[PDB]
Amino acid sequence: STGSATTTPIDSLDDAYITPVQIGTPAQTLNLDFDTGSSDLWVFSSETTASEVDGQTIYTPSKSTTAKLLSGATWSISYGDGSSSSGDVYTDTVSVGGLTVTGQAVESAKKVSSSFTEDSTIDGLLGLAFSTLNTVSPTQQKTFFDNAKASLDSPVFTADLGYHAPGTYNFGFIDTTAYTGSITYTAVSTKQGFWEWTSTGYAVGSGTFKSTSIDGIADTGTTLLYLPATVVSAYWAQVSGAKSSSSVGGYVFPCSATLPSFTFGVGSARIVIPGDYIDFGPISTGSSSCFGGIQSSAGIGINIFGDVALKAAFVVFNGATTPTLGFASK
Repeated sequence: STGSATTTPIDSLDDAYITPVQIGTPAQTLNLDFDTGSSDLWVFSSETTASEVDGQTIYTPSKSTTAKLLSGATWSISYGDGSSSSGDVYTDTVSVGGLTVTGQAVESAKKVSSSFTEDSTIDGLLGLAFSTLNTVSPTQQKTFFDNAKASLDSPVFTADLGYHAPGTYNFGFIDTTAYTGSITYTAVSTKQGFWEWTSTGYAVGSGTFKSTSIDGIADTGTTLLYLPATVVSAYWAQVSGAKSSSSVGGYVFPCSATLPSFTFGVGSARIVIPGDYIDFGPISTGSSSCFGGIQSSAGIGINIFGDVALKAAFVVFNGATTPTLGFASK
């Protein structure tokens, strides 16, 4: 089997991407944030505290003839941005782009933190990291990809995120028309539960490539590119007037600037992030200070190849017995 679904930016900045997902019988379609940095499929629901729902579409398990309470199971997750959610668990039929999994754990939110409430466009998350990170207790549950894998034509999914435009998540096949050149594959460590890999270096604009190992994670659920402070300083030093602002929470730059590109290495291959992809717009409405799309990872503990980086590539998440990542230009 295969599946193919379009993923759409939630706003004009590509702050996140939403993909329609069918849950239950008859189908209830929710727009989920596909997150290769976590491993829970959770949704706003008829159980979510009413004051914490503000415009999201909810899953109502009592209206699904295939929903079953997973008795005794609870979940609770906290994300790197400080947001969180928790609740109980149903199993139900879940379909993405024509690919159907029966008995998928659908984690129903009883509580969500304010940033989820405040984002009316995201109805939940669909985790695509390794199932060892799934938070369901006392019986850990499998991701949608893990459940689908054996049925797929090939044990892979691909992320093809658009810049200020829709893109595609495919399951079970590699669309050879969706990228240019060849796909360069690179080793993955699953030891932390992430799609963790080592970039071979970087360049800023037209500058020379610096060969240096940068361990980080391919994370579709993180908006920006978070790299070591040395690398980030070297980038922003090429932008007149750019500075790190403690009050704003990262590097800012004059909105009048033209940003240089940023290149990252994948083995001997190179992925070029155009400068425009690094512009996240005014820090507040009407400001002439703009927020940068490359930020320091120093306070995180891990480097994160988020959407800013991934949207410059066609990315293969290869879930074979030894997982690997593939990157192609497009």
